[PDB]
Amino acid sequence: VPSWPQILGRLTDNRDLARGQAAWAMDQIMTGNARPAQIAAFAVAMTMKAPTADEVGELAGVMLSHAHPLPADTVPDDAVDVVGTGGDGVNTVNLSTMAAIVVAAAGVPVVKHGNRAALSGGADTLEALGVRIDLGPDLVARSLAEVGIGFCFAPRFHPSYRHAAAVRREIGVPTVFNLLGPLTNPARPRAGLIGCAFADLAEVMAGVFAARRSSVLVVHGDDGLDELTTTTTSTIWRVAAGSVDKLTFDPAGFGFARAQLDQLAGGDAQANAAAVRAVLGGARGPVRDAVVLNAAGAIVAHAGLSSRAEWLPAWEEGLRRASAAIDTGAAEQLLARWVRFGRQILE
Amino acid sequence: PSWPQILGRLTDNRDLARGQAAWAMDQIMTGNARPAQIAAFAVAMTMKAPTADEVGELAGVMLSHAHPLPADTVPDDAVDVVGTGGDGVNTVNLSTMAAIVVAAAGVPVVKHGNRAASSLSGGADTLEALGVRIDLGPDLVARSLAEVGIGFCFAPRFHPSYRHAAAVRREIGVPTVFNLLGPLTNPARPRAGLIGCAFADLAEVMAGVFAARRSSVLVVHGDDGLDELTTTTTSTIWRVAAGSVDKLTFDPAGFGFARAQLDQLAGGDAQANAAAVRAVLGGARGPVRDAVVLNAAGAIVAHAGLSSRAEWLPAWEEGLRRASAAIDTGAAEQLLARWVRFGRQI
Ligand SMILES: O=P(O)(O)OC[C@H]1O[C@H](OP(=O)(O)OP(=O)(O)O)[C@H](O)[C@@H]1O
Ligand SMILES: O=P(O)(O)OC[C@H]1O[C@H](OP(=O)(O)OP(=O)(O)O)[C@H](O)[C@@H]1O
Ligand SMILES: Nc1c(F)cccc1C(=O)O
Ligand SMILES: Nc1c(F)cccc1C(=O)O
Ligand SMILES: [Mg+2]
Ligand SMILES: [Mg+2]
Ligand SMILES: [Mg+2]
Ligand SMILES: [Mg+2]
Repeated sequence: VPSWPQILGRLTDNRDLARGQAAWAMDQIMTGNARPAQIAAFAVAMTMKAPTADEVGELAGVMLSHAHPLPADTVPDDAVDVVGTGGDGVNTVNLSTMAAIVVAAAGVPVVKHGNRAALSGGADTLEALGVRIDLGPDLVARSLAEVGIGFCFAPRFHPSYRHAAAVRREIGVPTVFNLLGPLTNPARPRAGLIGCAFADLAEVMAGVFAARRSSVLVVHGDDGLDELTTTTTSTIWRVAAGSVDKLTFDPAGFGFARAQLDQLAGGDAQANAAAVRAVLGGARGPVRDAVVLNAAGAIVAHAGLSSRAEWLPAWEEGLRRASAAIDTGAAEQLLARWVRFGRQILE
Repeated sequence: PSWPQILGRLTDNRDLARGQAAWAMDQIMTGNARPAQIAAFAVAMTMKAPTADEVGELAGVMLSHAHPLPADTVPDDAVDVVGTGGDGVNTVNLSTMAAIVVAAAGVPVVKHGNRAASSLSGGADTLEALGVRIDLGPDLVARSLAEVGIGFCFAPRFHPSYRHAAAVRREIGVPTVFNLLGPLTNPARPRAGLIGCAFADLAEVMAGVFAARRSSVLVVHGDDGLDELTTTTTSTIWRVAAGSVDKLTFDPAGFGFARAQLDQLAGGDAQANAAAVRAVLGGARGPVRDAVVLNAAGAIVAHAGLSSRAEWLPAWEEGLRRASAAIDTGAAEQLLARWVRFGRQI
């Protein structure tokens, strides 16, 4: 007998939902049948109760069922995502976006799910670099084939999420909905480096990826970043073979100096675009270090699709590959090809 | 102050800073809060567990927007008999019947009330079915009180600015902190009350709110879940007076009441619950009468806590004698007839 009073009452009683209940709520939300008050009540109550992997998997699966897919056979079986929840409140340079370009230039297909900022988000910085972010399925697929990277603009691919997105903006507070972006990449890559700004939810995210048998590293810098940080240690939930394994990660062990958080600070889209250019041009410093680290992490997750290689050697090769992709010019070249691809669409 | 700040604080499981609940409630009451913001606030405050101070801000803000009764029309010793509802049992209208009995005993009653939310017939629905006019404005409620000894303030008529919150309450269905506010926002502001709370955890908070007012109240929760003094088992009573609270366990067997079953108090539609009122006021004996008498006496005890040095036990004994006598002498039946007549001569 599924209804808002039943489901909200259950959450306010601090109980886990029965199977199917989160799915019912999400189909109400995605069909436009949930009133803004019902959407908001649900988002908040799920959050304060503490969502489970099963519940979030129901939310994400329903949401994915409403998303526009890419055309059949256009996403390589070994594509990776590099993306985070955002909401770390630190306003850094676009680490996930830089790492994605490096990863793709290392020869790993990247299909990025992303969006604007909620100063300058991945999407905004890409636009300032000349990249066309609002392409439909056919052209993302083409971009992926021809350039080795594509970008799925969330509003383009998840039109039915617009009711939920407006509630999110109205209430402001982070909720369980902040987890859905990384879990609803419409290209469904099976590997990724996934940042989570909320330490208490990284494990849940990992659990959802583990139920899908994805090869993923869910990461949270112990300084609060939804990225692998160089300012201190990070916690990594390693997902492979459908099991989650919690780990502490210290970059110092690979020879990385401790950086300060303000060394990674970003600005507007133009500032962040120049930061991307600096790093791809091979400039040394904390930003490159951070990009290389996150790129290596994605490469490590990609490796887990076809092996269970030892952790430390996987990382060493990951960092080497990331570093080479920059220093051979491959990463700077890939960004140029990507811009060129978007400019060809007109004719 | 902002919604992101206040909501973040609540989702972090922190009590709000002084003034923040008031800011939120005033946004809600002025129509400046989006329905999503109203719902988030209501749910987050509920799951955090509201404090007495926070609820006092909510109710106090809500009262600042209400229509008052005209000056000098509510006696100093008027009493309310009302609860949160939401007890899920769909009993007969015990508070409403108790209110009639209390007025018939000679205690001024200004009842706050509203239609049913989850039950089949709320107090207002039942009063309407009895022929009492529930839709009177401040002036005529004050007249009812002077001329009949009882008045009824219908929440939608006295709290028009609460309409945005009320609608969100309906849309989400789940009980929230807002369900506490009815009993705390009687627009006539009576200083005494028998106030039922269906939520064991929140009764204490409601008592706290009354403690900070100039009030003599019994906040009551039946240990079977009723938002009334129950006859099926003990009740917890938060006795409020002089700015403090005395929590105690109350057992009506001490006054010779037989233990009843919950099903014996079950109500039906407005016509059914109206028939139950007429039966009780006509002298019919049984579990329902017993519960009405018990709650009427509770109200009379709260009233005595205003200007009477009577101690707890003697007060109860007197309250029970008065409540029973109001029924048996026909006074309560007569008062209801008078209340209906009053309404028809307008
Ligand atoms: O505005 P916020 O809520 O803080 O989120 C900042 C960014 O983090 C996420 O992107 P992603 O990880 O793809 O991009 P980035 O790390 O390259 O910025 C999100 O889609 C935003 O672009
Ligand atoms: O439908 P529910 O949410 O359970 O509410 C039942 C009733 O409880 C409250 O009234 P009150 O204590 O005045 O009425 P009573 O005579 O029914 O006790 C409320 O105003 C409802 O009328
Ligand atoms: N942010 C959005 C999204 F992620 C999906 C669909 C719509 C929106 C939106 O802001 O309208
Ligand atoms: N229940 C209401 C109330 F208590 C105040 C204002 C409006 C309503 C309503 O039911 O719409
Ligand atoms: Mg990121
Ligand atoms: Mg980030
Ligand atoms: Mg009642
Ligand atoms: Mg009741």
